[PDB]
Amino acid sequence: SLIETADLRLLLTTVSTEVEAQQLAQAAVEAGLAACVSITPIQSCYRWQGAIARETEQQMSFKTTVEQLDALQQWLQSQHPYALPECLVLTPIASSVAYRDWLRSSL
Amino acid sequence: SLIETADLRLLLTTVSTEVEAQQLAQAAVEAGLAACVSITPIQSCYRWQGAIARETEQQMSFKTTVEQLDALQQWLQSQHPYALPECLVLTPIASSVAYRDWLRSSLS
Amino acid sequence: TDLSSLIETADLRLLLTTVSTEVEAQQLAQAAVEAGLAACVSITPIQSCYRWQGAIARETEQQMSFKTTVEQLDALQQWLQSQHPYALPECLVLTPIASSVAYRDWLRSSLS
Repeated sequence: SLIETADLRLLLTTVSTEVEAQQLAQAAVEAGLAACVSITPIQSCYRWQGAIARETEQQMSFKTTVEQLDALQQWLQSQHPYALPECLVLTPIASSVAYRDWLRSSL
Repeated sequence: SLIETADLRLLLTTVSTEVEAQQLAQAAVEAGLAACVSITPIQSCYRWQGAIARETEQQMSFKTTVEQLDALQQWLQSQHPYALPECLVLTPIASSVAYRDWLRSSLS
Repeated sequence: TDLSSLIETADLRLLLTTVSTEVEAQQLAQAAVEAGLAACVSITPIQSCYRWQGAIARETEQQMSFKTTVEQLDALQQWLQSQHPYALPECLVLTPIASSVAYRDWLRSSLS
């Protein structure tokens, strides 16, 4: 059954290469910063240093808790300190009982 | 025109194969439980069976109403190939008048 | 660091829509950034399933995500109505509840 959730978080960030995204995903799950991470290839168009840049990137979605969110975000940045990556956080408003428990238990 | 919305829902889950995702998408729409379903190939990383898994999967996003959400999650749980399905629901805070109307009308 | 710091945000918006082809998505993304209506637009290929004319349709499409502010959202949407290839576009808006300080600043500055 669905249950209201206010403690789960989805952190959305991007990295340039598939290799980095795979490495970051595995390491974040190993460190207990995220329970699950998805990687999706994307094209991004954005304003950069005055110009319009178009680039192939990897969109990452980290499934975590509010308790781990700050630490996860800091940690990701430490992995590419030269970068200014996307960093957006969503709050799911429901989940299943079982999926929320799994996610919490994972961390 | 943009309108504020409180009644629309996106339910996210994943399945293993494109075939599975297609069949599940079509059955949800035929059941009147979602107006539209998108499928996107992803790679997933999570801890399972004492190991770190990396699997190719299909991300699904079901577009529905709050009225249909419970019935959709129930039906998913019965039909879903995974022993623990992903289940995350987001609430859009705005849509267009036309698009909201289309979504709700599709689930009459 | 502003790169290392989350902050609570109520002013950012993600507008989600779809278009038929990669070419249309690339043109629309570029035009949107040039207009200053979005700071960043991402494009992802998807398949969509929905009922059309009474029957189930499956279509390949491009999912677009436009990163913008609440101040530009109304104009972005109005602009998309005029420029969008479909006569009834997908339009779903989400509100991120946090961001990094650096990303929020980059975003708001891009649309200033």
